[PDB]
Amino acid sequence: YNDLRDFLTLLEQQGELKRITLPVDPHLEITEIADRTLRAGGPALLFENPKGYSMPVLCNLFGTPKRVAMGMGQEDVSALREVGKLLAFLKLNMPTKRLRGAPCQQKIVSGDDVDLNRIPIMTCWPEDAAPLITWGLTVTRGPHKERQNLGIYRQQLIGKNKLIMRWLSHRGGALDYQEWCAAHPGERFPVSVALGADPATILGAVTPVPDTLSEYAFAGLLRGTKTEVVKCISNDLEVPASAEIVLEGYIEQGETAPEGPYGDHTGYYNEVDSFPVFTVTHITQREDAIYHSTYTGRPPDEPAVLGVALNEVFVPILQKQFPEIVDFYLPPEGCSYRLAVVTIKKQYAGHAKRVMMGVWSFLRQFMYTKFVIVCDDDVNARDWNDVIWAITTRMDPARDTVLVENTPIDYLDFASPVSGLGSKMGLDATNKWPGETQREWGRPIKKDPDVVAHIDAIWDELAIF
Amino acid sequence: YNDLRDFLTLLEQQGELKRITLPVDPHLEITEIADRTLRAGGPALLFENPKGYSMPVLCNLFGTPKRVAMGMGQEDVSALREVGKLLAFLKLNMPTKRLRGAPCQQKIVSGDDVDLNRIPIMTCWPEDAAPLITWGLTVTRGPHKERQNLGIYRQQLIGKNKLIMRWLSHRGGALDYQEWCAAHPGERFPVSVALGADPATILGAVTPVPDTLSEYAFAGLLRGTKTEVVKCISNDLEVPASAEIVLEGYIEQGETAPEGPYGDHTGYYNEVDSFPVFTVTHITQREDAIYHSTYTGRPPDEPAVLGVALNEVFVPILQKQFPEIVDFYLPPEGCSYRLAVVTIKKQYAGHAKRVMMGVWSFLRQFMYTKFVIVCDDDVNARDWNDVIWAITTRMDPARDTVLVENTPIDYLDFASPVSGLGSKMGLDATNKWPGETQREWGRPIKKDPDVVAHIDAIWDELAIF
Ligand SMILES: Cc1cc2c3c(c1C)C(C)(C)CC=[N+]3c1c([nH]c(=O)[nH]c1=O)N2C[C@H](O)[C@H](O)[C@H](O)COP(=O)(O)O
Ligand SMILES: Cc1cc2c3c(c1C)C(C)(C)CC=[N+]3c1c([nH]c(=O)[nH]c1=O)N2C[C@H](O)[C@H](O)[C@H](O)COP(=O)(O)O
Ligand SMILES: [Mn+2]
Ligand SMILES: [Mn+2]
Ligand code: NA
Ligand code: NA
Repeated sequence: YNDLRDFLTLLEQQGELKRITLPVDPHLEITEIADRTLRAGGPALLFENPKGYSMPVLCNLFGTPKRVAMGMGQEDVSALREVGKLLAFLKLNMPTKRLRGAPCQQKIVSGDDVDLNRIPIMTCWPEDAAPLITWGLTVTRGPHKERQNLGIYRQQLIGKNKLIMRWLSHRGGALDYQEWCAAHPGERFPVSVALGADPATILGAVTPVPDTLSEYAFAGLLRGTKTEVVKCISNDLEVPASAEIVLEGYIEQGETAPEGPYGDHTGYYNEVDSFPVFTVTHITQREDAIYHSTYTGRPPDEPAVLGVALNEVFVPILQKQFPEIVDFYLPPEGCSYRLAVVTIKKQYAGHAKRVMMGVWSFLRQFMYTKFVIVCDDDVNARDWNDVIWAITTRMDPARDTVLVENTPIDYLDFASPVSGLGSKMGLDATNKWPGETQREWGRPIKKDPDVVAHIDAIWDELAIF
Repeated sequence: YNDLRDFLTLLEQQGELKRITLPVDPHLEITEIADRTLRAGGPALLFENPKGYSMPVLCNLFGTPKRVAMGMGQEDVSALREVGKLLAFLKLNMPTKRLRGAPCQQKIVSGDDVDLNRIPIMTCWPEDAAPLITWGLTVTRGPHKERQNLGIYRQQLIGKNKLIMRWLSHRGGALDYQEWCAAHPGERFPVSVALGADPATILGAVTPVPDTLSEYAFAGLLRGTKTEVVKCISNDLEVPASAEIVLEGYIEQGETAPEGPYGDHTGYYNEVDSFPVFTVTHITQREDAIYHSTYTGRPPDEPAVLGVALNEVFVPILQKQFPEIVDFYLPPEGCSYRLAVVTIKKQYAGHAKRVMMGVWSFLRQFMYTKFVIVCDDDVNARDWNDVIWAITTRMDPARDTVLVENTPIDYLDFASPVSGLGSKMGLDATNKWPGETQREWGRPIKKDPDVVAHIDAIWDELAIF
């Protein structure tokens, strides 16, 4: 049973983990180092000597797509499509195996002894309001079913034992809380947060499984074995037995705090807003605990890289519905969800428009995607040289652009005319068939596949780089 | 095992079948009578004395939605949603049970003895080219899989032993033929057509199951028992053992004939066009054979009524994908597929636009639907009094209308600017939320559910009608 430490050893053996012994400040400096590292596609980083703390800080864990694949037990990034077919089928799944004891409860501190200032919580960007917890798996139950939701919600430090719980309203945690308030007026909402669980559990948290299903069950499928958990000390929620640190407590109904500003995955600061306060009554941890953290900012960042790997999971699901789709890609540069490029085997005049409408309606992850570019299958969706070529040689802008107004848009997207509402643009860059054009369309240059294959074979021997 | 005769007895016992003993001409007159009957919601009709023939003609079999439900073994039309959930799951299924002999091969005629003029084939409308077979289950195999497709394709009489096979190019039969031609150049394509099978087999033929699956297998699920078949005499295709009449033969590669004009479900004539010729080498039938027929024309007609019952099947499938959908209805007046009304529990600004795009992209049956009206759940989608009310009180036409151009359109829709290509219109008639409008929206009048329930209870006793 691989916990997180086993994963770090695996990475270190493969030159995918680097230990920093120099003094480095959790205030701003770690983010700067990790940002350079990620942008050059370097290793995961373990800062063994954070200025002013004894607990090492692990970050950039999932800063390459390879390391996301490795964290699901697979060799490479193409294996992620198979986990996508699996995800199709859930739309008996395996419960958790509850241990009687666990390393994450070796050292326990509670009540007045709780001090989150002892943890090397990072400050990411210069005008961020305060230190911010960024890799917490938040565990909740609602009042109406047994299912335990795991989510990643950022958490601002506001006291020795107070965090802000910044879940957006469509998240599992926020729905569970909202229902608890209606169904049990005035009663404290139990909550627990696990830091540094095994990678299958972490990636399971972030994969959008149904709300009906526990993210613990999915992680079991990725792992091949049941997720090992332990009952929390102060509530009936279960947390991963291998966790490095666990926070337990509750949300007092009505209690809220102004959150942020914080730099966001779009590369801008979110302005201040109110969210629930999470009161921390217990902090449990391993001997030798490692603090797992990250940051978001201008893309690409670790979330963006996670998001590119998880898009591979969705390709199969889309292809099941739309078998004409050859590839489907959401570039990191587009803030991970705002632009999609789709390639198809076009079969009839107008086909591109059906595909756009499918991207905008089929799955909710893409409901808010404001640019969609559709191309033929001779275009590599992942290369702007091909995509721009297609746009500039197969479109007449006014004929081939679809605009739709008053559509749902992310409420934090300041570029839309009104919060929550905006337009979308679809670019039909497919070759135009009779009916779509009265001109003689051009015959595109295709490569000889035998020449390509021969050059693949002798490429290393050629030794050009 | 209910064959068709058992179904007719069931109908007759319930006042849903009427026998006509007066002389009535298959040329034009039967259509006129059936049209009046259907438009007044009357029974199925068995003309025992067709002028100039000895074989009775059965028509308007499925001219009420009730009779469609009855033909699936169910009591009423609401049960069709359950067959819809079933249809969701197929996306072991049961093979056919092959009998050693069958009533449909009691009287056999072949080669030079084949005369389709002995059958009371109907002429539907005054300017139709020729008599037309309208309720044939066409059975085919492709060369690449075992699966037997059943489809209903209209067939013009052009000789003693020649029919035109008018399958549109996306039908199972037409794809099977097309592949046969590529895979076995110049070889005759075996084909067989069953007239008057049991109602589960007929409705199975017309339900859009996957191309992967045999329509015979679905009929088995509707029935509860395997579809009983018999091997054809002249090929390896299987036809329903209970069939009243079966035509066997082949399509000679390259041989085509000008088809029509024929009046169509839109209420207009299709102009002439070429289709493959089906050469009939055998005609098998029961003692006492009954000829099953119908017509299409200005809606509503039997196809339209079939189509309304089968839309009930799709509601669940749509709801699985889009749980906000409360109801989804394609009125017969809109030529059965050209306009849809959808009602939703609206949950956010812009929601109607996601739903429109789903209707236009999720299922292929609705890819060609050119008007979509979206309303809230206080509107009965099936009552133009509600729908027009919603349109006229909740829309500003220019703000709330979505137009999209150069989308796929049915090639026979003469109203589009170019064959196969046209625009679509979505009307967002939902209540507008903040963001969508800066005005104070109106509070709609809701009825007291206790008053409604009380009036349901005393309604018969009130005896107003
Ligand atoms: C990986 C990751 C995902 C974050 C995230 C972060 C990371 C590292 C941070 C901490 C660096 C900064 C932004 N975080 C938030 C977030 N979702 C959210 O509602 N609030 C957030 O603050 N997301 C997304 C959220 O965790 C995922 O969408 C989950 O799949 C939601 O699960 P649920 O649908 O069960 O609630
Ligand atoms: C019930 C019914 C369906 C007709 C039909 C008729 C009826 C009575 C007629 C005979 C009265 C006049 C129009 N017919 C045609 C037709 N489809 C087609 O390609 N050509 C047709 O001529 N349809 C539709 C076709 O039979 C159904 O769409 C099948 O589900 C197609 O099956 P497939 O997808 O397996 O080919
Ligand atoms: Mn979840
Ligand atoms: Mn079929
Ligand atoms: Na989650
Ligand atoms: Na069919």
